[PDB]
Amino acid sequence: QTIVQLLSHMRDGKEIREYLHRFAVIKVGGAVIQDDLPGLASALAFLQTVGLTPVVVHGGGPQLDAALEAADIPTERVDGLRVTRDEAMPIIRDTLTQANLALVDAIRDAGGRAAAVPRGVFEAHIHLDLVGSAARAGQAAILACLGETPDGTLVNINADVAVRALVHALQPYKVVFLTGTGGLLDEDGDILSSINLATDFGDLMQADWVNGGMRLKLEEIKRLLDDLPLSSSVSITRPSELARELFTHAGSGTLIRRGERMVATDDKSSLDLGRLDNLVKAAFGRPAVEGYWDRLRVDRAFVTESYRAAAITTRLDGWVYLDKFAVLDDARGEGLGRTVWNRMVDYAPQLIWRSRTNNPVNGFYFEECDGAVRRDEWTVFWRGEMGPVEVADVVEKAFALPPTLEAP
Amino acid sequence: APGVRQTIVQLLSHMRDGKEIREYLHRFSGIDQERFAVIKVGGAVIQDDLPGLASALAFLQTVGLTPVVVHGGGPQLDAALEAADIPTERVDGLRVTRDEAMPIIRDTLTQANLALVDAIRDAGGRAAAVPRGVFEADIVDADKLGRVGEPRHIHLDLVGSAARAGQAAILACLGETPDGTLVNINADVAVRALVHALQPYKVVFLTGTGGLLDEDGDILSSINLATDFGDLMQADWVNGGMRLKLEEIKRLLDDLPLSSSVSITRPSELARELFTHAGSGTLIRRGERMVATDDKSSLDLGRLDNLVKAAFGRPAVEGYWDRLRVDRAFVTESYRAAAITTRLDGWVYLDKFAVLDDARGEGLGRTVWNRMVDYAPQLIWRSRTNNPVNGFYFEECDGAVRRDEWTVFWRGEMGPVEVADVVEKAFALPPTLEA
Amino acid sequence: APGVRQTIVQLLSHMRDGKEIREYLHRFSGIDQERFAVIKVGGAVIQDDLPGLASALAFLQTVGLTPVVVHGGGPQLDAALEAADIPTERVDGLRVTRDEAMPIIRDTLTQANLALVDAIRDAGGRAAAVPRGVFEADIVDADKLGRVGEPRHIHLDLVGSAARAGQAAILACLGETPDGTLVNINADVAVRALVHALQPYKVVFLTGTGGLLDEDGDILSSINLATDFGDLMQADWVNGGMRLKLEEIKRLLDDLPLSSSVSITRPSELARELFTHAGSGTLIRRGERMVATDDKSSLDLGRLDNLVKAAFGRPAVEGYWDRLRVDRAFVTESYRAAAITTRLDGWVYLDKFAVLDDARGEGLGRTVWNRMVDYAPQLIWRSRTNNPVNGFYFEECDGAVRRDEWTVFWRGEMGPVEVADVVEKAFALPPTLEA
Amino acid sequence: APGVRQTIVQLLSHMRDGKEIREYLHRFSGIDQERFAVIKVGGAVIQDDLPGLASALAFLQTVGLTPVVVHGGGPQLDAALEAADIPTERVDGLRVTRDEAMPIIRDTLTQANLALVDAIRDAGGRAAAVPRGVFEADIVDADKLGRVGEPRHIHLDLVGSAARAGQAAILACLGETPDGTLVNINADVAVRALVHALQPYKVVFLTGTGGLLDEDGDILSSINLATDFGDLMQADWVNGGMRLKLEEIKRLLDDLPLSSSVSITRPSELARELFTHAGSGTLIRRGERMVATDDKSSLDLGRLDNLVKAAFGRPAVEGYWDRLRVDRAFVTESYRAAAITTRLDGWVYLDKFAVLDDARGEGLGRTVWNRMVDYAPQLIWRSRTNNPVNGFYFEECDGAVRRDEWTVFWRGEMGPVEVADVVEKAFALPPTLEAP
Ligand SMILES: CC(C)(COP(=O)(O)OP(=O)(O)OC[C@H]1O[C@@H](n2cnc3c(N)ncnc32)[C@H](O)[C@@H]1OP(=O)(O)O)[C@@H](O)C(=O)NCCC(=O)NCCS
Repeated sequence: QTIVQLLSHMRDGKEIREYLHRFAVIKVGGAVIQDDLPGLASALAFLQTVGLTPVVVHGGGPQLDAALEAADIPTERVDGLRVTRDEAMPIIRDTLTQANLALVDAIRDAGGRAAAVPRGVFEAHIHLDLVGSAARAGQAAILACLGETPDGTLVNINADVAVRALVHALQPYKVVFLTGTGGLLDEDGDILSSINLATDFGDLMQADWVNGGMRLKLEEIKRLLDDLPLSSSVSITRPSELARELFTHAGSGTLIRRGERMVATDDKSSLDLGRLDNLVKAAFGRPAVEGYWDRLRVDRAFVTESYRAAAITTRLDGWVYLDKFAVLDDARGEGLGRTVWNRMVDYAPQLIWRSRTNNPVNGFYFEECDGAVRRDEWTVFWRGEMGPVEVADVVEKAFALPPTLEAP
Repeated sequence: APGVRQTIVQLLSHMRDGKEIREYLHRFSGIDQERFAVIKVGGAVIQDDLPGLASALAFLQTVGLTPVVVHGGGPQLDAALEAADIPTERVDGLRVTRDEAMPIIRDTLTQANLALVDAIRDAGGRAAAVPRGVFEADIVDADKLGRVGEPRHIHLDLVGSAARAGQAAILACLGETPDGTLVNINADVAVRALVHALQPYKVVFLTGTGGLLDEDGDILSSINLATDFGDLMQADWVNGGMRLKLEEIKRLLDDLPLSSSVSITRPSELARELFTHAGSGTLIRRGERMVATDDKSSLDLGRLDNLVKAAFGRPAVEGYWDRLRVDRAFVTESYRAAAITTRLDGWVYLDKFAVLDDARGEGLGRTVWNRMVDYAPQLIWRSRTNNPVNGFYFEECDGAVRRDEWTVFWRGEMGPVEVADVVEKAFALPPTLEA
Repeated sequence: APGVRQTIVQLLSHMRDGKEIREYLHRFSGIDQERFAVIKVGGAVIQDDLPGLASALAFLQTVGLTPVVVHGGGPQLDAALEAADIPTERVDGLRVTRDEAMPIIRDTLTQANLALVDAIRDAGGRAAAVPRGVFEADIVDADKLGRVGEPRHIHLDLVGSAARAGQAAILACLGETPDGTLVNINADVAVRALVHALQPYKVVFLTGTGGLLDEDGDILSSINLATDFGDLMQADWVNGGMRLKLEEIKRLLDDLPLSSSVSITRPSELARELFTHAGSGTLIRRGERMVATDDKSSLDLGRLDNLVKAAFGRPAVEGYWDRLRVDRAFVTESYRAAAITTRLDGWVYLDKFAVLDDARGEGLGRTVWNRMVDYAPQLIWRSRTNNPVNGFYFEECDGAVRRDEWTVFWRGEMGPVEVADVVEKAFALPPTLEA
Repeated sequence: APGVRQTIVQLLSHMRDGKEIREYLHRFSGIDQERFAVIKVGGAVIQDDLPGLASALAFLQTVGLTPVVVHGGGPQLDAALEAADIPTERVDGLRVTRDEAMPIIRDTLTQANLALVDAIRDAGGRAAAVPRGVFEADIVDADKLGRVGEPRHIHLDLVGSAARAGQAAILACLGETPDGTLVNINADVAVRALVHALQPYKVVFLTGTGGLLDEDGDILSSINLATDFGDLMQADWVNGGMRLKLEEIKRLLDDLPLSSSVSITRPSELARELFTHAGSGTLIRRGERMVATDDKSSLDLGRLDNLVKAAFGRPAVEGYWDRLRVDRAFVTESYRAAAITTRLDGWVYLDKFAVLDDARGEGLGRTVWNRMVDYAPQLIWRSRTNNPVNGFYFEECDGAVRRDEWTVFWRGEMGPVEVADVVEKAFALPPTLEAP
């Protein structure tokens, strides 16, 4: 399993290489245990080989409400969320217990290791003993949504509350809701890929199209993400997408983060220049030249709370010019580089910049530019529309700008 | 998976007991999944010898077997329960358990469960925590014994699940009523019920003491219930507690096929008890009746002749059986062990003691030998110096004269000058076997 | 093994540069018996970059592959020698070993050999020391050269005793005359023989200089002998020192099937170089010839159209090949790579560039692309904004403009003013492929 | 290593011989794995029982023990030389191998080398081929003997490389001069050189007849050289071939630490030889000198009292050593084995036989006991009934009478009337050690 020095060659797995060299709570919408046991199983098995310890929470599918509403015991939603009855425990018990063991077997029959924990975790307060027991043997802990009081009586508990408590106690890296409808929908009703809570939670709540169902579905996901490190994330895909949505570039599911406060200012004195200076020296090979910060004339500075990512804009013959874009390695891990770049370009639809031709960020610049002139040491990029005449001239000035860092 | 199996194979086949062990393993393969062995172990063992316990169990499972383990936690919940200021009431049963005690009982038995699972994995084994989900019980006692339960059904689902994954199933004695209510099961009935649902080949009680003791304070090697059980209950020497364990083991064995057995040892001895004929600890079987007679005509001589031929290698000399006189014959019902006496100048003389390896290991050789010496308090016999059985005879003898080829033993406390002449006679006897 | 394969294939089971690695891992399970790879390593690369060398070498193991490694003396044989006596040199190179200079060679090659074998093991791999017993040599006029030998036979017994063991044969250039007399053999003479006997699919040279530089001074990523050799020998900026290595390399590759290749890079990049189409370092192959013509009557339009359809997921629209007015067409003689150029308002215009991945992997796309841009120092062209070749195109462009669907590129000394219009005509040209 | 070392031990713990094997492992758990054993295999064995040889070696290797194996393809080479011809010359004391015979001594040895390496791998073991590089040698008598060498230096680099990786180093007796001249090494001078260099714990000689023989034709189970060597060397029955082996084995052992030992055995019995204190082989130690004396004042009684306290669990009753009247005393230099004889109504009566467990396993209990019974052909003694040394006592007696607390044994030609008498007396004797 020494699969870590083998991938220090490729593309995006270097960020899985700096967490594989440094786990995942899954809520399963029960409407999918009956559905695709084998595929949901293939997912959790794969999840382990890439060093995530699945801790799965499952309820009943419609298969349980229908077994109930056919025994003449309609549970209904109890005008709360769920789980109301007395005559129902035997059925709930056995419908959950069979489903639980079904999964433990499937995961194994898809290569992964597992552990049936039908009972003894949730109270009515978490006992993680059986969980850690499984984690300690590299086992997926499949947990049924069956709970008990202190004295031992069986009570049915709410998956949402069990998930919360479990996420609080474990501090998982990743939280995953597997649903049949894999992703939140935007305004058009398309698949809303990325939510940055603390840089778009305020808009989202006020937003008209955000019905009360998502309105508090998100207020909850926030409570989860708030109770975790910033490195954590809540994915929302579905079984047959899990792989692509956990670290890689595709994931046709939603990816909520907590994100951090963003500084956008035009006042150089409001910025910690030494923190920025360390950010640049750490992000690039070498440090800023002597007097660089002293001489700097800020147009806009975009700097995330933790000073691990920043874009400093200046003015070049009136054209917005990007003077500095610096992201620490383990903050590109949490999307900060992107949050900063995005906010910056929202500000500057027309933008000029340059990069040393052998800089590794160039692919990204090329991806992002609307035009580019290449030369032996330097490439100038732009976005926004403009005339051959204009750009020619501003591109000439950009190439003539004196270096802002020393060394190779 | 590849390194383990393979290297245990071309392993032990170079070890001392390796042959004997492969042979027990290969046979024990009446797998039916979790039909190998139910092992009871008290909490006092999980508390006083956890490394040892775990190792012994880990060994079984790395050698092919899949023990289902059931554990108590007496010392554990005596401590944890006094610490939480809750008194115990041993009313007409073994202890009432009121609502206030449950949380403690649940957590203490769950802790101990996990400890034992974890320890097994640390020993290199594979083990599943199953503190709940197997015993469904009725709560028949509510006012009288609180929350104690009688196992009404055994759900083996989790046991079967673990076994398939090749894990030892570690079960605690917590049950669930039919409505989901948590319940305390006493370890005796819990074991009875599991043993009845699994019908295992082997039941094993792991104790710190490691065996039942005879009248002399020695470990009683084996018990043949078909012959020894009456005697053992109507015996003044057998303490009240051992009487109970005896009647309980009887109860268990009665509800199993004839091929099953109970063993009683300590963890450190578990392997030698399971995989040697020798054993170590007490072995208990339902067993077979045994015939004592003075009449040769009521004996199956071709059946015996086969026993004698297989026990020693070479056969009986021609005319041996139609000429044999016969003072007394003691023959186990299956003809796999027999003692035949004749008379030597007036003395009782053991002319044949023949036991097949498997019967030796079941303890029928012992059984035949004991009923024989009860008959013949004074006894003469001989044996080749090569006979590996000589160690046993020496333990059993009251005297011995060794020679290059033969060794005369005698039993019964007469003196050297009194047997001197019958010893000379026994030496001069003709071989009763060819080769 | 069961904890190695399917996890490395399951990572590649659906990703990026993993459609092509899983492709290389499959080809590479072809004749594992050690016709896989001879890997020559400079004497120096085992002082400077020993841990990186090891880990590179070990990765190949964890992935199935069993390279035969040959190592030199270099900085070792120099220092350790002169610390006693004055060395000399008579033959073209082949140092010289008087006779009493041998004992040092043996122990020093052995040291380095074991040092390498240990370092690989420490890094997680499997290596066998084969400091001797593979090269059988002849003495070359003793009185002038001493104890330096020419390979007469190659014994592969100890090399297959690793191939069978899954370890990586680490070979020292030590030999023995037909009468056991230890002898010194020369590095790449020894490689020549090893390659001749094993006929590797791959022959890799490791150096601190991660490859071969070109006119500008970049790592020249590939050499197609059929079309590049003369060009490179008759070359100016190819210093005589580079010419030794091409002669040698051509030599080795002529003694190999057309599917083989040489690879000269740095240990850190060896994997990129072996398991990706783009590699990382200098790849050399015997290759294959190509046509450069401006007559459209001389091309197989049927063949080009099947390659375009195989290169992109779609075929040219009806009547394209009909009305195509070639300026220049550059076609590799297998037709697995091609560049076709038309004339756009007086500009040279790259109209089609098509390479099957196979040909991409083996440097034929580069060959075709280079002659083309040498013919057209000033080119215009476009590509779909989401085409992976855009990476290559950017590395090769002097300027670009990107809209949502198309991207226009150019080479040459033009600024945005001189090309503004033709770029605009290029964005407006019609598709030449189906949906 | 620590990862596999744990599991292998857990298994072995619950084996009958788990203890001793566990103990070899811990001994060699670190960075001297090649100092476990040098194993010499006779030419025959590779010819006849290759498959068993291989399985033996592969057993040791599977438990974590890396032998350093040396072979000299004897018989199969003899024939190979009868093949190409020119085979005879045995001038001095060794064979003489001329320039003509070399190219094929090589190929034969180098060949068996691979077969053995490959058998071990097949049998589930791990093994490195080391046919050349280790033995450096000065060429002996250029003329009279030819291309033969006396080892001058031992290069252990390759061996350590093998050990370090957990492979058994398989070494052929091919030498080479400092001027790189391949040469033929004598197999026994080869082992001596290697043993000197590695300072192994075990030196094993695998043979097909596996085990040395005594006068009566029985396997000679152990030799304690400090006390046995001289006798063995002057005994009529000890022949010339065997005398030669003892001479050589004594040299090996005089140059190793005290804890080292030589085993001579059959491949099929290797495990039982190293890991039990049984086995069909002969065990040989440098051993321990031993007094036999009638002189109580020449003995360290304090030490004997401590021997007695460890052997049995209690010290002698007050006044025992003061009162003692020694008939004859056999005490081993280290006081870990002792037999003390007294006089019982004139009969020789063994009053003490005390042997610590380690001494027993070294064969010192046998050294003392055998010397003692040589001196007292007629002997009476007693022993508590629950004494585990009783099985051995029975194996040694000519008769025995058993009672509840005690059992009286005797050896010697003795009439019923006699025995009865002295036996009655021995049962009556008072206990010599304070009670349990
Ligand atoms: C900017 C220039 C390169 C031309 O392009 P353009 O017409 O301005 O179009 P743009 O590139 O500005 O707009 C598209 C771009 O922004 C983005 N974009 C537009 N809508 C988007 C959306 N809904 N979601 C995500 N990205 C979007 C794209 O990602 C794209 O660039 P990309 O291909 O690198 O991904 C220009 O420098 C040029 O030379 N034009 C000259 C003007 C003229 O009229 N010339 C005629 C002769 S004088």
